[PDB]
Order: sequence, then C-alpha cells, then structure tokens
Amino acid sequence: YMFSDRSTSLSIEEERFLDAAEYGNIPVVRKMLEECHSLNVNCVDYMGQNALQLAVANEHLEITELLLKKENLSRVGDALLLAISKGYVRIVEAILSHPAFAEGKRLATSPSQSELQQDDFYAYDEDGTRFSHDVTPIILAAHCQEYEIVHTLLRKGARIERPHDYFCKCNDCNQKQKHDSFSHSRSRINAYKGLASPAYLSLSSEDPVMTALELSNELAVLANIEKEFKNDYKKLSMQCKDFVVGLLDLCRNTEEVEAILNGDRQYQKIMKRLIKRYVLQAQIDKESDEVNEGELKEIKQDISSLRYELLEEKSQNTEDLAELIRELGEKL
Amino acid sequence: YMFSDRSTSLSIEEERFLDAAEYGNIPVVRKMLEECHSLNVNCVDYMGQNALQLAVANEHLEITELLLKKENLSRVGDALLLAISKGYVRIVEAILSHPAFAEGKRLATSPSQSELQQDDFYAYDEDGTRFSHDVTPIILAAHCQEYEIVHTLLRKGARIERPHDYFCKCNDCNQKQKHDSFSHSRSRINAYKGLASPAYLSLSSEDPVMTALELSNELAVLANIEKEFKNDYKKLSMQCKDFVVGLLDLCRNTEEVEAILNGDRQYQKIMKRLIKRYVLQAQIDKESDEVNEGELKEIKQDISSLRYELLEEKSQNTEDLAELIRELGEKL
Amino acid sequence: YMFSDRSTSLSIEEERFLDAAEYGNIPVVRKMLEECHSLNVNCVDYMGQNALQLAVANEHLEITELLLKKENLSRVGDALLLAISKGYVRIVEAILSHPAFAEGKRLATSPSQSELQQDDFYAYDEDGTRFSHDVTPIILAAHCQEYEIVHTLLRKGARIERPHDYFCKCNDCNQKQKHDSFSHSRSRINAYKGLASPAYLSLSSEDPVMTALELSNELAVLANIEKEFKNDYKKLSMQCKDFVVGLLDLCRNTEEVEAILNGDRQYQKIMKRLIKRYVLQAQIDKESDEVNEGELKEIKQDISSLRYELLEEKSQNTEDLAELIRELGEKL
Amino acid sequence: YMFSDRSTSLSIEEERFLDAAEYGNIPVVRKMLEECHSLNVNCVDYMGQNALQLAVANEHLEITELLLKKENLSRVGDALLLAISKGYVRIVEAILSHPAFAEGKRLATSPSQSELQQDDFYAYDEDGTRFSHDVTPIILAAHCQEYEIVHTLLRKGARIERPHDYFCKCNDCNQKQKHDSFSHSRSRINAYKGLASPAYLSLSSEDPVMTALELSNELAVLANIEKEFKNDYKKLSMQCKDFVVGLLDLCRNTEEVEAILNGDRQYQKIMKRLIKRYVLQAQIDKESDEVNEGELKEIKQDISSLRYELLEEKSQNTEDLAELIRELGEKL
Repeated sequence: YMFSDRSTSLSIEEERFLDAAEYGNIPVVRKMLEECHSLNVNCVDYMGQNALQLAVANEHLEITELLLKKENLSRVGDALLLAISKGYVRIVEAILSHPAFAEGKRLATSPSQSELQQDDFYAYDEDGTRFSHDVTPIILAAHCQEYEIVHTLLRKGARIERPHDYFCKCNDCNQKQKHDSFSHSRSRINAYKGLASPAYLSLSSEDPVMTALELSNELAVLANIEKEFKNDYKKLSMQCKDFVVGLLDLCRNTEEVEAILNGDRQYQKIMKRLIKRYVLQAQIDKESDEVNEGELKEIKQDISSLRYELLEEKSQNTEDLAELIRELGEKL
Repeated sequence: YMFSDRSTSLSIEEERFLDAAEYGNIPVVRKMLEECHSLNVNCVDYMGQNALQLAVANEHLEITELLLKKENLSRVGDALLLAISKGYVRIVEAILSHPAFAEGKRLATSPSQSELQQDDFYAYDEDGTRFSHDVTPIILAAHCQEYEIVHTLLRKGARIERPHDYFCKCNDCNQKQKHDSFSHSRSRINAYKGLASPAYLSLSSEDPVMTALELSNELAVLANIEKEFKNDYKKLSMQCKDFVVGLLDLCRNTEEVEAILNGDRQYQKIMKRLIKRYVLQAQIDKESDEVNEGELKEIKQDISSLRYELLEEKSQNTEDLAELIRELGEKL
Repeated sequence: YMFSDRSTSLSIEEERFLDAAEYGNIPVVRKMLEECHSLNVNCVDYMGQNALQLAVANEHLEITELLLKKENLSRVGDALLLAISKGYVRIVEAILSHPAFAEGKRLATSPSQSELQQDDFYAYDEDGTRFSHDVTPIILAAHCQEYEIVHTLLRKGARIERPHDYFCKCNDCNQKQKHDSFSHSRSRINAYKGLASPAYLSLSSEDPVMTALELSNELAVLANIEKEFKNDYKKLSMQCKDFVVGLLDLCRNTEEVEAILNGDRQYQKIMKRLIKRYVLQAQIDKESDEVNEGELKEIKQDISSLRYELLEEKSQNTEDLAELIRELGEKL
Repeated sequence: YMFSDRSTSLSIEEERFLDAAEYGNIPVVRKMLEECHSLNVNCVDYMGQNALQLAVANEHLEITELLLKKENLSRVGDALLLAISKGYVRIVEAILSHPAFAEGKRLATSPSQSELQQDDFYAYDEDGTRFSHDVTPIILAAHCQEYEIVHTLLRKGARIERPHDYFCKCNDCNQKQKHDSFSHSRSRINAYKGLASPAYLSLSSEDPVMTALELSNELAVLANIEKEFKNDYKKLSMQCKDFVVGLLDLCRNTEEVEAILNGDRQYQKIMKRLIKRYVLQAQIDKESDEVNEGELKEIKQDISSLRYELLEEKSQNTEDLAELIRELGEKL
C-alpha cells in the first residue's frame, strides 16, 4: 500500500553513493566513481531523482563538475532547469559546458519542438517534466528574474520567441490548440510572463522603453480579448508599466529624464547607462529581500561539504606521509 | 528553595562530558568514552537530559553515532522523538539503526500498548513523556509534516491506526475512557491530526483523493457530533479540502484535471505522477518559509563542531608526526 | 570639534591587539600577550571599550578565556553584564570562574550596596554603568528571559530581593528616595520586572502558581496606587496571569489540571513535572522567533575566528615541521 | 541585438581571474598576479565591473588588500563608495590606506569640485558615477547610517559642508543652478539628508541637541519655502526631532534630563556620556533588525573563501613536504 518510486530495493553501493551525493561528500564520490565499475550512476533515490539532481538541489559545485566528467549521465537538462529555478550561478555555468549544450542546440529552440516532438531531454522520472513543456531555460530564468543567468543564456544566443496571434490559423498553432486547450493557454501565458520580465526586457533589446510599452499595449489587448487568465495578462502589463516607471525614477540628470520622455549615438549611450543603473538597483533590491529557509539549507550543506573535504584531506595526508616516514623507520 | 533536577552534584568528568556533548566536541567524547571506565553515560544535565538528548537537540550526527555505538544507553526513544520533532533527517536514520528499532517493534505499535501498558520506552526524567502517550513517531512526523521522515517510517512498516468510533463499546475503549476523559479526547484529536496531514495522505494511500474526501466527511461528522474540540475537528477537514484543492491546482494537462475530477492502469500512473508533483511543490513551499532562530542555532553548533574537529585533528597530527621525526633526530 | 573618547592616539601595538580582539584572531592575541611586556591590556577603542568588552560583544569564547587568564584586567563585571544582555551562555559560565565572582560576592548583593556605595565594579568608561545602578546580573537575566543563565546565577546563590513598600519609612529607602525620585522609581519597576519574569518565577520558587498570583495581586495594587508608570505595573501583572494561564494550558492529564486549580508529596512531583514542561515549551517558542541581525553577526565572527585559527595553525605546522626536516637535509 | 558592456570577448586568463575575484579564491589570484605579466588587472566582467569591485561587492578582505598592493589599479574610489554603501568596515579601513586617500585629498572635498570639475575619480564604466556627483564618502556613510565608518571618515578630517541659501546669488551656485535644476535640488536634499543623520549629528558636533534643533528649524523653513521635495524636507526635520526625543528617552538620572532640557565642564561630561549611550543603543537597535539576503550572501562567500584557502594550503603543504621527503627517499 506504500507509495515508492524506486521499485527495486537499493544496494549498499547506491545507498552510500546517493547519501554522499546528497550531502556533498566529495572524496568518497571520487572513490566510488573510480574503484567501482558496477556502479550505475543513473540510480535514483526514494523520490526518483538522480545523483546529479540531488547534487544540484543542494548546491555542491565540485561533485557536479565531477559527475559531468562522466559520460553515461542522464537528466542533465532537468538539472539545468533545477539550477536555474533555484538560481545557482556557478552550477549553471558548469552545466552549460556539457556537450549537449555545446552549440546552444537545446537551450531555447523552437525549430526543435519540445512540446510537439518527444525530445525527452528535459525530463525526470521518465514520465514528465518538472515544469510545462513550453518552459525552456531562458523562460524559467525570466520567471525567476535572475540577471546573470539571463545574460549567460543570452550570450549563448538563445532568445524567447514571441507567441503567435490569438487566432493565427497556421496548422501548427491549430494543432497545438486542438491537442490541448489548457496547455496551450498556459504556454501562452508562460511565454508572455517570460517576455514581460524586467530581466529579459533589460538585457534583450536595444530600446527597452519602446519594447516595454509595445508589450504593455499588446498585453492589455490580449487581456481584454482573452477570457481565460483575464487578470494576469493585465498584471504583466502593469509590470511593464512598473518597469518603465522604475527607469524614469532611476534618472539623475534632466538629460536622462528628457532622453526617456522623448526617446530620440547619444541616446544609445544614455540608454546603455540607464540599463546598467537599473540592473544594479534591482540587484540591490533583490539582495534586500527577507531570508527564506533554502539559503540556510545551502549554507549548512556547504559547511558539511567543507567538513568532509578537510577531514578526509588531512586523513589521506597523514597516511600518505606516514607511509613515507615508515619506509625510513624500517630502512634505517 | 532552588529548583534543581539533578539532586546529586555533578563530577568534573560528567561536566566535561556533558559540555562536550552539548557543543559537539567529538574527539574529547571519544577520549572520555575510551579511557574513562567510571563514566556513567546515563548522566543528566541541570535540566535532567541525557548526553544523547543533548547531542540530538543540537544536531551533532557524529557523536550520536558514537553514543549509539555504546550499549548501556537509555532514553533512545525520546531521542528519536526529539529528532523527529525538530526534523533532523540523518539523526533519525541513524537512530533507527539501533537494535531497539530493528524489526519496527517500537515505532507505531498498538498491540504493544503505549498508554495502557507501562512500556517506559519513550520517556525522559523517569516520570513522563515529552508528548502524549498516544504520540508515536509517525504521528509526530505527520504533525511536524516532514516528508522524508514519514517515508522512512513508512518503509519500516509503521502506520497510523484509525481511532475507534465515538461510542465503540469495546472494553479497551471503555477502559481508556474511564481512566481519563481529557487524555482520551487528546489522543483522538492527535491521531486524527496525524491522519489528516498532507504527508501521511500523500505517502500512505493509493488513491489519496478518495481517502482525503472520506476523512474530510468523517471529520465533519465527528466535528458536529463531539462538543470538545468542536472547531479543530473542522479545521482538519478544511485541511483535507485544502489538500484536494492543492492537488487540483497542481494539474497541468486537462487529462490530469479529468483524472482528479473523475477518479476512474492509467489512473494509477497519473496519480503517481501527481503525488510526486505535490510532494516536490510542498517541499519548495516549506523551503520558502521565513527563518526561525533554531536553524541558526544548528548552524552555529555545526560550526563549533567543525572547529573542534579540525583543531584537535591537526594537533594530534603534529604530535603523531613529530614523534616519528623525533625518533629520527635522536637516532641519527 | 570631533567627538572622540580615547584622547590619546592609539599605538600600533594597541591597534593590532584591538582589531585582533574585535575579530577573534586568537593566535596573534596569544603572541601579543606573551612577547609584548609593554602592552597595556586596559587599552580602549575609539568608543572607549576594553579588549574584553570587544571580545565578549562578538562572541569569541577562546580569547575571553585567554584574557581572563590575565590578572590586570578591568571592567569584568560589565563584560558579564554584556554577555548576559546578549545571552552568550559559555561566555557567562567562563566569566563566572573569575576570582571576583568566586563566592558570589558581586552577583546580586544588597548588603554591598551598588547604588549607594560607589563600588565601581559594574562600570565602563569610568563614568557610568551600561544599565541602571539597581540592575544586577540576575535582574538583567530575568529581563532578557534566558533560562540557562538564570539557573546558573541561581546555583551561585544569588536571588532578587523584593523591593520595599510604597512608603517604607526606613531611612535607607527615604535616603534613596530623597537623592533621586526618577532613579528610585526606575529601580522599583526594574526589580518588579525582574520578579515577574517567567524565568525567575519558574526557577526560583517551589510553588510557582502561588508566587505568581501573589505577585500579580501585589503588582495590581502598586499599579492603581502609584501614578508614575501606572500602566507598566499592570502589564507585569498581565504577564503573571499569562504565566499561570500558560501553566494551565500545558497540562495533559486531568490530574495536572486539578493539581493546578486546587494547589493541594504528590503535588511537589506534579509541579516539578509541569515546571520542566513549561521551561522546554518556552525554550522552543524562544527558538521559534524570527531572526535578527546580531545572530548572523555572531556567525560571521565565528567563521572569521575559525579562518584565523586554521590558517595560522597550518602555517605554524609547516614551519615547525620543515625546520625538523631541514635539520635532516643539512645533516645527511 | 544583445546588451553587452564588454565589447571585447574575454580571454581565459581574465575569465579565471574574474571568477576567482568574484568567489574569493585567494591563492590562484596570488598565482595570477605573480606569474602572469600579460594580465590586465583593469579587466571588466560581463556587467563592466573591475576585479576590485567584484572583490569588494562580495566582502573578500584578503584579495582586496592583495589588489591594493598593485599600483595600476583603477576605480578605487567607487570601490570605497560600494564598501561604504554595503557597510564593510575592514574593507573601508583597508581601502583608506591607498595612496589616493593619504592626506584625505579625495574624501569630502569641496575646494576640489567633484560635480563641476571632471575629477573622474569616483567612477565606474568610464561614463558615470554609482551615485550622484554630490555624493561623497561621508555623505553616503551618513545615508547608510553606519557609525564606525562615519567615525573613521571624521578622523580623516572630512566633514559635510552645509549647502548654500535657497538664493545665494554667488556665481558658483548660480552656475550650478543654471547647468541643471533637478541635479541641484537632488544635491541639496542629499546633503541635507547627510546633515540630518543621527550618525553625523552624534559624532560631528559638540552640542548635538543644539545642532539638531537648529537643523530641524532650518529644514522646516526650507520645507515650507521650497516646493520640490516639499515633504522630504519635513521628514528630515521629523528625524531631527526623533533624534532629540531619543536623547531625552535614554536619560537615566534626573540630572541628565535637566542637562538636556536646560543645555547649560559638567555639561560637556554629561553630553559625552549621553552621546555614547545613544550610540550603543542605536547600534543594538540596528543589530535587532530583520535579516536580508545580502548578509547570507556574505556568509556563503566567506565560507567558499575559507574552503579555497584551506584546500590549496593543505595541497601546497603536502607537495612542499613530500618533495623534501622524496629528496631523502632518493638520497638514502
């Protein structure tokens, strides 16, 4: 009558490996990755998550690099999605060095259809995604509003494609509408929430005030036309108006105020100054929010990882050294 | 006129051992457990708590394993109850390797009556329990709503037995009613709060929506019938309705919505997907609560434990090494 | 025009010593305490506080023990008051091993008058106290409501003496009234706030319900009689009523409820059980408050202390070892 | 279409150096500063910030001292402004040992005009300041209300010059008014907010009650006269009234109350006592605010810095030692 995902009982090797991957015990993971050639690294815990997922979820960077050194690894895309969703920057910039993300071939790609074609890349528990099918890395990065990850995914040449019209009549949109209505509406609202984020507006365009105003008007039209999610499509336009008002408020000089209120070389330079000012201001105001439990969980896990590394390092130190002095003590 | 539990004044050995067990000083606890054969490990502090209780209450895993290596230890069940009540996962999974919990013979057992028979296992200060007598580990795990501990205690084959009817007329229930009324009503409301937790509902049944609805109706009937705790029995049914509404809200596909709203292979697979989705969502929303003082207390105690371990380890390192180079310096 | 307490500019020795005492740099403090015989350990910072005060204020236990090894130290009583006011338990139990607190001769002593006689023990900046003159350690411990410190100061045989009547007519009270009115009223309200704390009520008497009720009635009489602080004297009686209601609420058995509501061997045992239950419950509810900045300041200072200790320890390690291998490399 | 400040793609040397400066990896920064003579230390990240700015923004003191050992460094004044704005005390007291702040020649200097003359000292991204041009270090220290930094900048002999009259008619004020109106009004309100801070009032004058009252009346006059920012000029006067009321509330003796309410040797001593009492009280009440995310970011970065230092130190330890025992093992 029990709910258990792992139907097969877990061996002692997989148990020590998964607790070591959960609590960042780096050197015994090195030992298990080297000496044990019967160690299935695609093992799952009681919930059904991989050692890479357990390593990413607790912010251990070193074991994530060490696991990415292996090549039989799976569910890497969901590890990237989880690291974006919690906002671990170095884990994202280490996962993006995997060969599956070499040319950007999986980051935000509409010609390789994620929802229509069973690509099966972003997946966990071989049965479904951790988010919607329409959610791609840069959409989730815009949803979580973390600026360094958005800039890294933009430097990889991945962007958010604007959704189609409310009645586009092309057979792709008609087929995606006919297969599921609620999923299609959720895809549209998720892509528009990704488009209306201050991170993507600040880092993706060249005239962010113009793009923000056009998006606000377009979201108001899709608000009053569409009946499902009729209020959230107005909240996104309110977020765009909030973004352009925050750009107005961060101006110091009267030249900056006139450059925003006019919009029209010099304008490119003053917009590149104001975008940087707004990014640093929003970074401070994200650093001035109250503290949730997950950050202390990260700190306690990093402390335990430090404990394991230092204890084993000094133990292997005294063994490797006392061997070489034992050779003396026997030799002399 | 002073209140003091330990009537006997504490020796210097017991003082150093209890401060070392309070602040996680691992190696001097190893030294006191080895070199001192007159060390009563059942010593109590000023409050009256054991070294195992002081070690569990501050989250020191290593000294908890080290104390469980000993065999004259007492009050292990209350250490398990305290580790469940604060939610230390590794301490629970290390305490459950003790031989008193080998076959599950003490976890959630109604044929071995905890309230009626003086089992005296879950006890502190030889005079009473840290909770009610009806509180067993999985009931407290459902009360604290921690999912990994509930899954571990369920894998041990322990479950919450449903309480009897409001007038069962069997002589066990009549005797437990005649011995104490307030204690019996508290036992009933504690067991029903354990049954209505989202952790036990999500991890214990096969059709959680059906069990949640049946429990909500049963709790509404026991709400309007019983006069004592007349509102809390409605709050539990409101929690069950909140649980089934949260399951409805976490659906993505229209197939998932239809699978919840109908209830009737494919349904087993879609329920095993939705239960995992709800578990991960509730884990995130538990990780998004504000921070209390006890977590920082845990972090400071782990930092002090790390300090003691590293300082003594490098000190014993330089002594063990400088001895072997002193043998040279005298020999050559 | 500048405000500066230290009129004499600070030498480089005193500067390195005071920054090392501020940030817990243990080994350079050992070096400065040993090799420098011209080091005035009563030096003050820019504010005017001693190295012991700076060491206590940031929770460094090791340098506090090291400074208490010295004997020319001053302002120890204010260090005890500061450690009580922030609630550092081990620093208090280490400061109470100083010879000035050997027999309890300074803890809570009315025959050695603190306000009338210029004892000059609890002092900083040679001009005044960090609190009122009537504030003694156990009064401040009752004000901060920390239970372990109250129990430690009670085991030292220090207690809070009840203030006199509103018109006592003894020449001591008349003289203390004639010297200052506002100071005398503040002394009375501070001593009554110390008497009405749940810590002192729970740890100081044998029948806490009777003492709490008598104190609540006495505080209501002094509320309606006295005009100055007319509402706070009612808030203390409300705190006493809150304490006895919390004792009523923590009862499990009907025997415990009847033992509270009656008050009259068996009653001594059941009160010693309920007092322990209330102490543990209030300790949990103190550990369930939100987090202030000072705890993170303590954690960051302990981290920096750990960094300094480990870095210097491994540096002195490699020097002490490489000397003894250099003797070889030159000898062979 | 991408927004990127660093138009030149970053080399692998600059990448390893900037990630090492971001996450406090001290020894590889030592290695890159020594062995690489083609390392442009004025490199910028994706945002456009220097290695000194990235090192200051995450509170790494050791790499900040190490970078200040170099002499081709730029944007030091904005590093000082950032360290003041986040309130890192040791980083400020280490940056003020740079030769650009030797005699106080850049701290708060009106004869060397910061807004009128293009001094280009406090700058980032070669295009603008992180704050207004009128913002100098002690004005920002008064804005952030951190007392140790205000005292350090006051001991450097830097002060806040009072702004001119609302119509001063001198050609400097007329020219600064004619060049920009909004910038001039922002400069006036920023300087008056710096003057009305409790830190500058408590640490800069000799009779703080008189200065606070004169400033409150002057700010009320500039409130009712000036139309722009008409309410904030009243909020500053309300802050001055709050400051003098807090000084009244912190009095213990009736002599202290009479010394405040009169204002008129003995008065100098009692004001020097009350100013110290208010400073310590405001320091406690700043340490009793809720916790934001940036403090945990500082703690996690210090933990990672400790990890890097200890791991490399023990690695270089075992290499340097095993070389000298290898010389033996080959020699004997």
